[PDB]
Amino acid sequence: MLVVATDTAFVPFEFKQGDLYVGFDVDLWAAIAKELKLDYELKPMDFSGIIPALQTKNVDLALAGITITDERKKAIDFSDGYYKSGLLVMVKADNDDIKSVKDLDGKVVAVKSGTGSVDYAKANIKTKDLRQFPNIDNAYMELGTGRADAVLHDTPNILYFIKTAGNGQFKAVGDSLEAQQYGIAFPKGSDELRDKVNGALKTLRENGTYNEIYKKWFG
Ligand SMILES: NC(=O)CC[C@H](N)C(=O)O
Repeated sequence: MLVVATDTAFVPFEFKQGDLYVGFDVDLWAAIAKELKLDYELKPMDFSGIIPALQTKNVDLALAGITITDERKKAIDFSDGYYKSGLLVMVKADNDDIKSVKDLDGKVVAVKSGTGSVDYAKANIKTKDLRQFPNIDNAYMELGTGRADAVLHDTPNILYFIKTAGNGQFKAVGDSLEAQQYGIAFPKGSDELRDKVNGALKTLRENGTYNEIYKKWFG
């Protein structure tokens, strides 16, 4: 069958609930696979290994809220974008020093290894310390203990976490930065499959299944 990489934990796109993986990416990929009559296996893994896993054809494709960028297109191929996102700053709820990303100059920021938040921080934020972690809930804990002053990560992730597990200990500040889109990722040379997936995605957007899945996770 097809082996589909996904993220160890990127709420609300893929995350362990019970002993099953659930999420927008999980639901979207299942509807695509039905539409195309493809059998598959889901393989959660830490994000930093995903793009390499594709480069070496260890997996057939991936969904892990993966942002489409020109640099990654040198290494892998992408579907049409299926979700419009950004980055958001999150701080402890008692914080008054940090109102936007501008106030991160000179602060300790926690981020997730291998993701575009690291690339953004290095490019635009004169941090005192950029502390990187394999998974984003490690960064949330670094913030919660006061070992970092903020976390920078994908907007829908920061917002869903606050809403579901933050327990009033965190808040988002400022607006969504760096408008970006997520795509399904493939190794080079998967053009036939990639165009089939793009076709099935257009179908789901026209027949109401995309909107149903979007409303289930994002209301
Ligand atoms: N899976 C996540 O943690 C979000 C990944 C981030 N959008 C990236 O492509 O780098």
